[PDB]
Amino acid sequence: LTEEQIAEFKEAFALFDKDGDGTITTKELGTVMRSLGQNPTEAELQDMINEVDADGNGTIDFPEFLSLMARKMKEQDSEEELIEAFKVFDRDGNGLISAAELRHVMTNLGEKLTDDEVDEMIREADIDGDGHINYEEFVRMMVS
Ligand SMILES: [Ca+2]
Ligand SMILES: [Ca+2]
Ligand SMILES: [Ca+2]
Ligand SMILES: [Ca+2]
Repeated sequence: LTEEQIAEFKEAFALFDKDGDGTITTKELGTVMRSLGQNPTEAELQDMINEVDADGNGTIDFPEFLSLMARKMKEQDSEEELIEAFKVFDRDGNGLISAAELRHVMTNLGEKLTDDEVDEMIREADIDGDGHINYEEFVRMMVS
């Protein structure tokens, strides 16, 4: 949108575009993944380009990288938000929300819930049947 934001995205496009032609190819994408210790085969390189390549020419140009980056940054916010919210519920930092933790946070939000009502709410969200809410079960409830 602003000139500074465009500048910063051009700098990120530039580490992927190794030869400076304005396009990122499966081989340039590959050179980047290899430098980060991952060595993909030409097949999953192709799947990665296909996701971002909107005109079908087999490469990625700057408009197409800009759309990807922008969409990816809205998604990464939605995650940051859901991780923060889970972490306020998991008072002891063990990865699981228990009935006591949820009840304690609900009373601080203004809602005094009995053990039967809190148990109903855990039972609804619990998929693996341990009577706790893990992160997966939490995001799945934050939609559904
Ligand atoms: Ca290139
Ligand atoms: Ca393209
Ligand atoms: Ca916990
Ligand atoms: Ca569970």
